Amino acid sequence: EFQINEQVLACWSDCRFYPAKVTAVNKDGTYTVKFYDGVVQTVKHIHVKAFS
Amino acid sequence: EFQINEQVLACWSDCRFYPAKVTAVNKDGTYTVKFYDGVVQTVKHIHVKAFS
Repeated sequence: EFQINEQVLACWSDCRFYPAKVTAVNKDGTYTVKFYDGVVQTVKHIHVKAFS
Repeated sequence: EFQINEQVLACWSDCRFYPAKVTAVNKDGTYTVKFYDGVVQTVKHIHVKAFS
């Protein structure tokens, strides 16, 4: 699992991945993440990738 | 623009496209669409593709 303040690739509405910061790790297996533009999204662990 | 009851490809949380039925065309340039499994989503016109 990725941890708070870590960056990941998260999927946006255009079906592309962009870097997002993990702002919360939830016990249900989701993350809250925030894109560079400040847009927040809740996503399942399986739907984010490592950002390197 | 796609019309009601037409099928399109719409993006889901796994960053893949799947066929969805248009159930409403909104004046703000979005569609309500429904995937085969009955999951409903509102999406911008620019974020769906033709399904053929």
